[PDB]
Parts: sequence; C-alpha cells; structure tokens
Amino acid sequence: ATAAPQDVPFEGTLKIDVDATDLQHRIFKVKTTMPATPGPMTLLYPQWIPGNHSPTGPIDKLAGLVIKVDGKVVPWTRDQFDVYAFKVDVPQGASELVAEFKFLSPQASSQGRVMMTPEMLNLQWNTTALYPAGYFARNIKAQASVTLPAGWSYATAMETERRVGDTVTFKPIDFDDLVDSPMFAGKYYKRVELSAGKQPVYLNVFADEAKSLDAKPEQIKAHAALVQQMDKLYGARHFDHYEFLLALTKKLGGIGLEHHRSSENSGAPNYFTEWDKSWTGRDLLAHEFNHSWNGKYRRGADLATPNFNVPMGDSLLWLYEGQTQFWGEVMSARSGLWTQEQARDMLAGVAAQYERGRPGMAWRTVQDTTNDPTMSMRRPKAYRNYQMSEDYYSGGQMMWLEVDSKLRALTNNKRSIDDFGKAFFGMKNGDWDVNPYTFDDIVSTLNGVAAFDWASFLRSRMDGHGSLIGGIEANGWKLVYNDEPNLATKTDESDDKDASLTYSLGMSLKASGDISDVLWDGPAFNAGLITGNTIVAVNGRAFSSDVIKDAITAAKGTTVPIELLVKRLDRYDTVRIDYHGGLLYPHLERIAGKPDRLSELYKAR
Amino acid sequence: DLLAHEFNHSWNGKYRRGADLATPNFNVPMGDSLLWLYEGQTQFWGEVMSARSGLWTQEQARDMLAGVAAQYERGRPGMAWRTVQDTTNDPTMSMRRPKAYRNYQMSEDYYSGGQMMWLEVDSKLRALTNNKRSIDDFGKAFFGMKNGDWDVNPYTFDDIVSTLNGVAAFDWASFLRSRMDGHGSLIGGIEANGWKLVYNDEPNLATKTDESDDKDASLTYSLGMSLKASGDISDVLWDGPAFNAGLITGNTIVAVNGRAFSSDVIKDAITAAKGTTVPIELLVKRLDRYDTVRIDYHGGLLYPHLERIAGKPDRLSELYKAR
Ligand SMILES: CC(C)C[C@H](NC(=O)[C@@H](O)[C@H](N)Cc1ccccc1)C(=O)O
Ligand SMILES: [Zn+2]
Ligand SMILES: [Zn+2]
Repeated sequence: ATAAPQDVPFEGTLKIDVDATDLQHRIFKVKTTMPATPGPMTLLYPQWIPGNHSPTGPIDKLAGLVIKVDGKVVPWTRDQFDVYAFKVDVPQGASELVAEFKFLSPQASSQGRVMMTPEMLNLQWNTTALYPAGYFARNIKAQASVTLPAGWSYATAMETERRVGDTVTFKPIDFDDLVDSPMFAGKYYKRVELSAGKQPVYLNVFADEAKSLDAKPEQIKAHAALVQQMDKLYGARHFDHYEFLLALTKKLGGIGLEHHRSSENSGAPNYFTEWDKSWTGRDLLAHEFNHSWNGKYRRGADLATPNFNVPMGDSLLWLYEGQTQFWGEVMSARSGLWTQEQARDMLAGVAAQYERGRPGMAWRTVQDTTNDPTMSMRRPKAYRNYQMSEDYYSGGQMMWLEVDSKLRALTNNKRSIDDFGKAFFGMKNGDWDVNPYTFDDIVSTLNGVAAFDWASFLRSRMDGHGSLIGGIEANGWKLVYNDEPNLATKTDESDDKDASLTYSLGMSLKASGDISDVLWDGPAFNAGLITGNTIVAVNGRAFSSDVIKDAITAAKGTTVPIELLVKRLDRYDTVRIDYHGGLLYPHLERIAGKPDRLSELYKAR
Repeated sequence: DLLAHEFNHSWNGKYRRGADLATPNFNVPMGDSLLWLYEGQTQFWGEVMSARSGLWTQEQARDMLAGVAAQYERGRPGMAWRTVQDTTNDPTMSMRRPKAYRNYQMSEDYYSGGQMMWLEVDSKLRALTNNKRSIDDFGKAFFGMKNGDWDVNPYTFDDIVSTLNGVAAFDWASFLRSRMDGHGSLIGGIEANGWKLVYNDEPNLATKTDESDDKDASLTYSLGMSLKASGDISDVLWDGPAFNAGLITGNTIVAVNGRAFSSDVIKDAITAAKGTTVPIELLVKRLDRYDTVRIDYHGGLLYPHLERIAGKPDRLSELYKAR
C-alpha cells in the first residue's frame, strides 16, 4: 500500500539524533528531522534489514511517536496493510518535520538481543530511524549524532565530524550507508591496528571487564593474517577503511552482522584470555569480513532492494552465505585463527551433517532453505535435521568445496575456487557500492575460470536431494566415523559435560539429562523421545554424560538393549534401545592414492 | 497441649518426683525408672486437660487419642522385644539423637505408652467402683496434698501402688508391672471406657493438620511409611510393606504407577489398589540408582479414629469433660 520508491533526488538532509544514555531502561531516545513536503507524507521504519535477509525491523519496539511540523503536532495514521508506514498531512507552506520516539531495546533476551549493558552498547541506526517513502534509500543524504553515557568510547566506520562532551556528530552520509554503519560504545575499549596503508583495517574491542582486552601478540597477528589472506584471495578491498567491532561479553546479545566497512561481532570474555578453549567460534570475524566482498559489495539482484521496506529475494544466499561460510572456515585455517586439525574436524562435522545429519534432504532442497529467514525468523524448530534450517550456509559450503575440486580437476590443479573469488569479487578496488549479480553471472565467471556446464552443476546440487559431500573425496580425503571425539564437539561439550550423540543414539543431551535435539528416524526418535524429555537413568544408574557414553560402548556388538528411564512431562517410563554401533564421531582421513588438494586449499597463501 | 502438659508437671514431676530422680546436685546420675508416671501421666493429663479447658475441641482430642492408640496397636512392632519400662533409659541412651526406627527401637514410649496405661488405670478405677472413682481421685490423692508447698516430695513405685489401692483396692503392683514390663496390648482403656479403635480412609484430624500446607503423606497403616512432598521417605515401619520392599528413610519415591510422585498421587493409587489384585508400582531412587518395586497392598488408606461401642457406658467422654 506504500507507493514504490523511485530513483529520484531527495532534497535536503535526514537528521537522526539519538540519545543513548538510558542504560537502565535500555531506551534509545530518537529525534528525526527532515524537510516537510506539503500534502500527504509517509514515513517508513526500516523493515527488511541488509544482512538479515528477512523483515527483522523491530516495529513493535517503536514507542512514544510524536510528529511535529514546524513545531505543531500533526496526528499520524499507520497503514494497516503496511504497519511500518506512518502517514501525516503536511500543511501548505510548511518547512520542517520532526518525529520523536523511543526505541525500547530488549530488557531480556526474550524480546530480542540485548543492546545496552552497564558497560557497553550497540547502536543499530535502523532501529532509530524514520525515513520518507518514495525514494531509493541511497538518494537520501543523512546525518547522525549520538549522545553517549559519560566518557564512553565508541567505534564505527562512519566518520566523526565532532565530539562535544559526550555528543558525537558524524559527517553526512547516504542513508543506506548510515544503516550499514553501526556503532559499538563502552567504557572498556581497545583499538588494534590490523593493516596499515591506504585502505586500513582496525579491530575495535569492547569488553565487560578490562582484563578481557589483553590480546597477546600472536593472537593479534592471526587477525592481521586474516586481512593478509583476504588480500591474496581477492586482490582488492571494497572499502576505504574497515572497522571490526568486537564485544567480549556475557551481557550484550550475541551478534554476527556484516557491513561494507565494518562488522558487528560478539565473543565470550575469554576470546583472548583463554584462546585454546574459545576456538570453535573464531571463524566469526573471518566470516563477516568475507561478506565485505561476498554479500555487501557483490549482492544478488533480487536481494539488492531499493529501500528497507520492500521484500528481499533470498534465492542466491547459497553464494552470499554459503561461500562465505566456506571462506570463513578456510580463512580461519589460512590465518591461524584455527589450527589445521581444528578446521579439518570442523569440515568433517559439516560433511557428516549432510551425509547422516540431514534426513530432511530426502524431501527438501538446499535452495528452498533460502526461504528459512522469512519462514522462521530463527524461531525455535523441532527438527532442524528434518525441516532443514538455513542449509544454504553449510550445504552451500559443501557445494563450494566440490566446485573447488572440480575447478582443480578441469585444470590439472592450475585453477581453484581462489580464482573464482578473485574474478567475481576482485574488480574495482576501493569501491563499496553495490555491484549486483544474477545466477547467470555466477555461471559465466566459473566458466571463465574453467569451461564446464556450471549451470547444471549448481542447480543439480541446490535443487537436488543427493549427496553434497563429493568435494571431500575429490580433494583427496574421506569422511569416516569412529569413537574418537570430534575436536569441535569435544570443545562444545566439555564446559558443562553435555553429550552429543547424533550418530549413535540420534540425540543430544544436556548434563542434566534433558534432551536438546533428536535426529529424525534415529534410535531416540524411534523410541518416541522428543526434545524436552529427560533421560533420568541409564541401565538403572542416575544419568550423566559419562554414564550414557559408557553404556553405549558397553552395548557395542551385543543384543542387550540400552535401558533409558525417561521423564516425559509428569510420567516416567523405561525404553529399550537396540543400538549396538558404539560411539560414532566424524573425521576426515586421507585417500592415499589421490593428491591432497584439501590441504592445499586450507594452506596459507 | 504444650502448656497444659508442662503446667501439669508443676504437680507431677516437679513437686512429686521419683526418689531415684530427685538427685542431691546436678552432677550425679539420675534414675529415670519412674518416668512413665512423671511424663506418662503428664502426657495423659496434657491431652485430657486440653479438652477440658477448650484448648482442644473434643473431636480434636479424640482423634489425637486414636493416633496414640494406633501407635501402640500397629505402630510399635518393637514392643515384641522391648518394654515401655526400658524406654525410660532412652534419654541417656539416645539424647534424642536421630534413630532409624522409632517404631522398632522404641523411643521414650514412657510418654504415650504411659498415657495409654493411665487411660486403662482410669477405666479400671471406674470398673472397680461402678464409676464412683476415676483417675481424678488418684491425681488429688497423690499430688493434692500440701497446697503452696513447692519443695520436692519424693515417691517410690510402692507409693504409687498404695495410693491407687487407697482409691480402689486392687493388685495395682501387678497391673502396673504387667503393662510396663510386658510386651502385650496397652490400649485396653479405650474399649473399657466405651469406645473402639477403628481405621478407615477418613483423615485423622491431627494427621491432616500436620500434613497440610506442606503436602506431606503419612501412610503408616497402609504402605508402612511416611513421605515428604518431595517423595523422600521420612519414616519406615518395621516389617511393613515399604520395609519389605527394602525401602529405608532417605530413599525417594520418584513415581507411582509411572506418574510423578505427589502425596495425592500416592494416596489415589493406594485407594485404587483397595480390594484389587494389581500391585502398586513404585519407582524408587536409592542413592544413585533407580528401581521399580511392586507392593501388593490392597487395604486402602487407613487412618485411626475412635468409635462408640453403643451398648457400653461412655466413660471416655466423662473423662474428657470439663469439670
Ligand atoms: C554468532 C554467529 C552464529 C552469527 C552468524 N552470522 C551470520 O552468518 C551473518 O553473516 C548473517 N548475515 C547474520 C544473519 C543472517 C540471517 C538472519 C539474521 C542474521 C549467524 O549464523 O547468525
Ligand atoms: Zn554470514
Ligand atoms: Zn513432660
């Protein structure tokens, strides 16, 4: 019901002034000022947010909305068929419209991710913005300011005009870049140089406590190496400068969100201080950084929408996210954020997920999972393994691994997926506007690296129900299962003594015995068990992770079922599970006769 | 009954005291042999006087007495080997430290077992005298001398006998010894004074009040155990059904016929098992292990009450009546 945005000039400047001082209530106070055009005027609250691929704009957290034209309140009417659109009537001869409101950010995780704490805050300008309908967002010149808690430091890719006391005024910027230029602020801050030169890269760290900022030299070097390895892959940087934003916290809501010249990232307080325990999540900065090339600069044409209030088409997210998931893990190994053994066991877990952990592939394609952002909005799902769940990430990753192996085979290892990366994202160094692409562009660039029917290859994997893990064998390794723990599973389990048993009993458990996941058609599923039931005892003994694992091993090769005493709501029963395969965890093993292209792929350049 | 109990001791215990208990200083041992008078008859008068004074209703006092009677009819299997007299040694033996089986080791039964004997003494005094004398006459004769005197006036066993004989001639020495040195019934005073101990599924008023608010489950006369609302067993009756399933205090009843434990859940299952041949299935936690036991108990919920014997004179109500 809101008129379509037009690629026409916007006269004047959209001023967005935010007071971010009410940490106790977690309220962002907002004033938006813009020229007022006589007649009906519709203002938009951003709905579809770039990088979320879904209508995540928190419309019901916009409160206290009062709109004044030249100082006189004008009543507003919401469009009942577009609840993000507010309509007012501007009198003839008017000059200026001011909208004031408050963004009531989450006071608990049940409302969304927390954005204010006693020590830090995360300002996402889309949550504090109203903008006129009828214009391509990039045509609206904007200028933002923020009043910070007293004395706090801040970081953002957006250039500062002046700080007066605790009020930071930024230089004017196009409105789409404003939304794409989030800010972290906090009292415990460290700025770390990752790459000097004409297109510099910095790491901005905020923490709950100052002791978490003590990054050691080798740990900083791994982040600096990430930047160096991206240069080798792409040969260009799509920014004039880049600002990593990293929150080390137990209070701010978790985040990984890419932008052209920055990314919003969260880690635990021990990101640096316990480097060897916090490794499984360290592909995060590599992942989001890669999006500066793959997602921000190059974007699918159906995803690159003209404003924030028309729907996004996610059809090509298996490139956007899929190949970024691939490069995040590859680049973690190439830079030293991960060890080679860590990256290899992680890849083994991905391969196992599609060989045995995704029975839903029998009926649903990876391509259809590009609709999961809008279908589910990351709300809880009963069977991620059977409904599927954004597999354009990891399923896409496996496809790109096979693409790499095929490029090598076609060219006697003279070309690889690195050549696609440079060809598709390496043009136009320094540009950070949007360069759209279609499916045919992907095929054409791949064909330019090595001639082959890439259109049929891509569609057969993304529209099919068959194996996605062919890149493992083609690049010289084989997926196996044994009772040796997977490094990723072990690290993810060991803090609370949880039990991941996907490939043995077909479920995962918390240390409490509560079932946290059940594999469709697996042994636990076939006993009627669901997530939320509790394993009370194993063969009569009070549950623990060691107890149930010992029982699985004890049942290997026998005919005596494992007796699980189960609590289902307010009832207790004993189920007999005839599982005798023992503990099974995925790993990769070399195929001795074939060249090891996998290790070449994961090797630093 | 607390203030009635301790007040009665001003007469029975402080003023009149057994000679072996009335020691010359605080640092030579006390002889407790006569505590079934000191505490036993005071336990008796504490409850009687609660009814006479209105601290308790008559219905409350009657259900309390029913619980005492049931305790010695069915709740004290230890009487098969231990006498009430020997429990006067429990203060020094145990110092009220925790014991596994109050019902089998016995536990200061000179209180409530003594109370039951004194009820029977009352009934016998009435029977010997065509209801012209009662235990009230022993109270006045034994403790009613020397108004205003609060020095200690010691007594021996023979003094108890002679004063009882003065109320109504009878071989009181053999009577007292037969009850305090015996292993047989102590509840004869109930029927002699016109009532009968019965059990049914109607809650005992004392048990109900003691159960309430915390949602506990006293099941002594059905499953032979008591439980907290959590399912933790708080008591087990020797040779009862729970005992015969190997259960001990501290074990936990996790489920009843598969349903998560509650006091209502286990009570409903007991009622559902009344008159059938389907055992009650209890899921039990014993330390860190779980097992299911089958209890073949089909008597239903059983709580003690007193009921009139219609043909007999109601002396019990006279005893509990305000004077
Ligand atoms: C902490 C990490 C798990 C974060 C990780 N982030 C990403 O993949 C980003 O590149 C995504 N662009 C973040 C995203 C995608 C879809 C809907 C909402 C948010 C994610 O999976 O959300
Ligand atoms: Zn991503
Ligand atoms: Zn007393």
